[PDB]
Amino acid sequence: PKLLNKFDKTIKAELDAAEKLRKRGKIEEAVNAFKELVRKYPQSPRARYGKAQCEDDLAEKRRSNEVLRGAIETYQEVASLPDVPADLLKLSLKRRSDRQQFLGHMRGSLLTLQRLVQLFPNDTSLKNDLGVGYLLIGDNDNAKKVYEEVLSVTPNDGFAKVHYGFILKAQNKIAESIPYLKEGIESGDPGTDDGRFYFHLGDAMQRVGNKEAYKWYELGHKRGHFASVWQRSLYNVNGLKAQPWWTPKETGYTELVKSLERNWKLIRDEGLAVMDKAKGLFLPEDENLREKGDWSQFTLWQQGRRNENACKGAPKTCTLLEKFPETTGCRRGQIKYSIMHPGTHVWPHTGPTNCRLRMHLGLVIPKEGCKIRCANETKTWEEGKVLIFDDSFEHEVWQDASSFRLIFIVDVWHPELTPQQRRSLPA
Ligand SMILES: O=C(O)CCC(=O)C(=O)O
Repeated sequence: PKLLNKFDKTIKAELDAAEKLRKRGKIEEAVNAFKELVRKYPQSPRARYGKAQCEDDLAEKRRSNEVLRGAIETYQEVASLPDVPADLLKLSLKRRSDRQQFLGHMRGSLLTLQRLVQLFPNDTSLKNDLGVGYLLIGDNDNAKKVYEEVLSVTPNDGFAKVHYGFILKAQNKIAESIPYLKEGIESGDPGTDDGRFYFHLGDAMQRVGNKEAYKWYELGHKRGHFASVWQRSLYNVNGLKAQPWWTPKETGYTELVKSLERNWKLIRDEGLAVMDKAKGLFLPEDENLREKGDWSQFTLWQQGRRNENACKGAPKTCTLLEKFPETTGCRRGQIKYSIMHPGTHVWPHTGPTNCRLRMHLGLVIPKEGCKIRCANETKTWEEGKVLIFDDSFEHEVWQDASSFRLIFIVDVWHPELTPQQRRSLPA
């Protein structure tokens, strides 16, 4: 790196020393070092970069946002100093942009990336990063405009390609997006080996019915992005038994299964009564996972918090679940009624965590046409009986019956999580 300017050049013995007290883990000595040099050598750009770098790490150690803000201003100050090395300038502002992104000053970071591109119009790597600035604030139109400029000069930049495909996919151009995602990943370009882009590729493919997408999930696994080709949840705890379908006995939560099966008509009636007397408390489910049809849910507990307004509506049922904190205390689950109507298709998808099991109590199940697949096994519900699967495995759902299907969904902690784990995990 061209990081010693003439202005700064002639202090290297002193400059280098500050670098040693930092590199030795004595940033406190090191921070205070450079500061004097700012006093002593005020215009040195390298004297001001190091300052920022000291307090940047000083912020890492103290884990302090406020301190880090200090460093962000100081990285900037480098850029004001006159007669600065280009290599050094780039370094300080790139880091500023990133530390700003870290703290969530997304538009502030975008503003810095805008500068960096004015100052290095032939650095396509910075144009790439600018595109990310735009995505991070929601301006996909300008992000699209950026990757098109890159790709017009750099036809084969895979970073630009995978982001370009993301963007297309996000504008509902699913099929156009797939070759971009494939080519950008295949390039192995830096930044393309990202779990996010296998996810969107395989999704897109699944949504255009191309079978080749499991190949890509399987690769994401062998790259470490997915627990397996089927188990693709993000927030995971290692060493939890991973199987798609479970039985009551296998989970140990047999008392819960029994309360549910045995009082099932009561659970049904209180949901059926909400459909009648307050249809509005069923909200539509994920429009993103709903290919077509009518699919709605009525939540009682979300992430171990009882919706108090909802237990007024189905009171005995809430009373029943109070006896079972493996579910009501599942900070990584919900407890909800779910109604699917004819002509509904739920795209393949997985849940966010392997730290819960999903139980489904059948309440109103048409005698034909409702099925659910989890990994390679497809099954159907029975009124009054309970299914259990690990919704961190890809699952998919169809409603091709002639009347409505109502179920009751009940998340439990994954049975192998210990008490201290259940207490400590964030939701
Ligand atoms: O309501 C349903 O049948 C869909 C369930 C589902 O996709 C899920 O439980 O994660």
